[PDB]
Amino acid sequence: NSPRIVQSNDLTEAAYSLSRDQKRMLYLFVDQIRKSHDGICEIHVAKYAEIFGLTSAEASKDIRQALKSFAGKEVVFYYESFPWFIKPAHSPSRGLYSVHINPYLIPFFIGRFTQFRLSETKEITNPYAMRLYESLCQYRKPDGSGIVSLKIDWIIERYQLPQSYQRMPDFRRRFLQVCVNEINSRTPMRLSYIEKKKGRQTTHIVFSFRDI
DNA sequence: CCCGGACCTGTGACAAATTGCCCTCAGACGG
DNA sequence: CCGTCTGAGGGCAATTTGTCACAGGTCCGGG
Ligand SMILES: [Mg+2]
Ligand SMILES: [Mg+2]
Ligand SMILES: [Mg+2]
Ligand SMILES: [Mg+2]
Ligand SMILES: [Mg+2]
Ligand SMILES: [Mg+2]
Repeated sequence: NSPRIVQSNDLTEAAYSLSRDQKRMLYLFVDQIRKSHDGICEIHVAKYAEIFGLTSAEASKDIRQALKSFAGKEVVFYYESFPWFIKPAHSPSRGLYSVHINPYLIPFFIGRFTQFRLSETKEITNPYAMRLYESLCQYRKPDGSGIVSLKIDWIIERYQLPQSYQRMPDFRRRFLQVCVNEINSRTPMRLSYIEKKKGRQTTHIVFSFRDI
């Protein structure tokens, strides 16, 4: 009943490492850009706080640190690499931020597409669970269900999981179980899965889901 | 044969990072 | 001018995320 995010599958499937707060800002950029090619977006502290139920102070802290942490971050489309920002962010007015997204990213944002309402993701905390929920939406049916098999090496490459999750028991305990639990507790989706094996190695995860 | 070895699992510890909270004080504005 | 609503700073303890040692399973093959 809330803003409807839509994005090219190329972003859903891109390789990058962003925090929760950065991904939150990124949804509004994609929304602003889409409602129109200069790459200039803006974020208001007082509106961000209302959208995500934060105080003005903690809103200010999240934006500021998110913004300075974009520096040096890059995005790869499988491959081709780009910087997100081509100028530091800056504040012309108190409570207002202005940002310069790489105009070469515009066609990767708007294209074979993914869509969800912002209320679906705004309570998720772990950013890897946000990645997972975006990739499942890419396969959702009008009625709200789907089934998809994701390869483990591709999950590790695209979501840029940290090195110790290449050991399968650590992958299970700290990524897979936590993110399925968040989705089931924080979104209107109800998710289950099963592991596919080849010899002793586990190679894919097969996800099934329906809507509440 | 049958050991050492190369694989695989899960769990207990600890280290590093993130969470929502709390308090201070100056900016912008309007009555 | 000043009182109030903001937000830009400085911090906190409680949880979560990231890493690795060690117990305990299987199957393989040469000396
Ligand atoms: Mg992280
Ligand atoms: Mg925060
Ligand atoms: Mg023995
Ligand atoms: Mg093996
Ligand atoms: Mg025992
Ligand atoms: Mg043994």
